[PDB]
Amino acid sequence: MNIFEMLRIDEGLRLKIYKDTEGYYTIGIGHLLTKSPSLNAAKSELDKAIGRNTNGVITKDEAEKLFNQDVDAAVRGILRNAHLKPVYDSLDAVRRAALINMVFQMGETGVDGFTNSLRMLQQKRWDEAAVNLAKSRWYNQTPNRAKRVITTFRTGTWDAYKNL
Repeated sequence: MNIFEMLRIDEGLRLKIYKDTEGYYTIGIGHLLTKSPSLNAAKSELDKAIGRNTNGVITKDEAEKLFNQDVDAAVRGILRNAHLKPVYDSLDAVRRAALINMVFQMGETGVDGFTNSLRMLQQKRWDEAAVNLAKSRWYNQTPNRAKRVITTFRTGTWDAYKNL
């Protein structure tokens, strides 16, 4: 299991514009297009991203290309963020995958707000961190996914995804 297979399980794959859990226009493997309510704005962002007239539809290869970009960008964002970098650097390879999963879903800004949990992870207080992470809007809104990520931080194994 790796970050790519993990996110592929969490986000799914859709080749036509769809609305995400928050109701925003998305395509491919969780590639947020826009928070704007306009499908037109979304198709526009889509075409700009792929470099062609897509007409709201992309191929598998195109979805995977976006996906490769998004993962790279998530990693690079964590590395540049003064709050996140130190946590990431302190973690083992599996747990790093868990942080990248949060960043990909909720952005740097979204995660950078889990201050207390981040401190706990840094300290390697796994159980405590698992409990603190669960006291979040994130967990209340996307409980199944949040549980998988949380288990991942708690155990340092891919058990929650071996299921799936």
